[PDB]
Amino acid sequence: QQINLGPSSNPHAKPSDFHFLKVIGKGSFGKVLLARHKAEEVFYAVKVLQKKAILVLLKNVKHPFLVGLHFSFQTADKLYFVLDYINGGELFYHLQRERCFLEPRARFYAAEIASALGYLHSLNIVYRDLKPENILLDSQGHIVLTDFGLCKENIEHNSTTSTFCGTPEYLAPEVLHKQPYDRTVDWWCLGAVLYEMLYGLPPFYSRNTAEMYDNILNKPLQLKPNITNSARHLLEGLLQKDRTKRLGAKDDFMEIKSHVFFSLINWDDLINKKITPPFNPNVSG
Ligand SMILES: O=C(O)c1ccc(-c2c[nH]c3ncc(-c4ccccc4)cc23)cc1
Repeated sequence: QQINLGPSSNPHAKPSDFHFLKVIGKGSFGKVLLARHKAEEVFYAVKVLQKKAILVLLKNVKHPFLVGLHFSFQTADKLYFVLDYINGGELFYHLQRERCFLEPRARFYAAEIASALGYLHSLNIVYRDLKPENILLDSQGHIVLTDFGLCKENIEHNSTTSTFCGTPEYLAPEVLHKQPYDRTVDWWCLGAVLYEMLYGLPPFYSRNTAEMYDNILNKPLQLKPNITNSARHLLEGLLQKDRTKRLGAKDDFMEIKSHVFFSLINWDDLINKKITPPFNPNVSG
């Protein structure tokens, strides 16, 4: 009954190695807990998924902007995954406190997310459902995305939706049409994150969920005149409804990488964290 977890697997690790403090959060499946390793005396985030949710399950990818996986293990009923505890706060918590970001700062976060997505696509992996709840900052103020390689397609999601005030997600037109997830959905999500970073609300927003779905599919893009033309151009490109016309359809990350909005970004410097972040979270750990 032992599930194959991959190279990260730990035959020696048991739950009794961990002090479990509180519930950190919940994605689309399972739960995440704050845990202090009894012996090691350090803090981790342990995702715990129940075996009665699986209908190669884990394919971890290392990258400077993807949350690090330390090891994984299992019991009779549950699977456990030990991750870095990221204490710089959720990106959108900082956005909340500020209403919106200036473009240079928004650009920096968008660039880090873009590089991780572009890296993932090169290894033939698609993010699928990038959401604000997935976007954290580390102690230094660099972006950390919470996906660590779990196969979403093989795990049963818990996803009903409310008519008013749903879970914050960026559903692309093609996702609503329930068409295969490909690399161009990730670019729609990038554009939506960038849109929200600039305007303080997701694009096509409505209090009513159905209205929002309606707006995503049928309402033309609304770009108020408070951003530079390069920002406008990028958002017009990334938030195309037709994914065959969308920025990234023909050359993927190279189209975003070479876009005028990111002209001031040295992509080698960024990926290697040589650019001092535009904001320092008021903590260290
Ligand atoms: O798949 C998922 O739902 C998932 C997988 C990993 C995480 C996660 C890994 N490390 C973390 N560190 C901190 C926090 C955190 C701390 C305070 C407030 C909110 C989040 C979350 C994580 C989260 C979700």
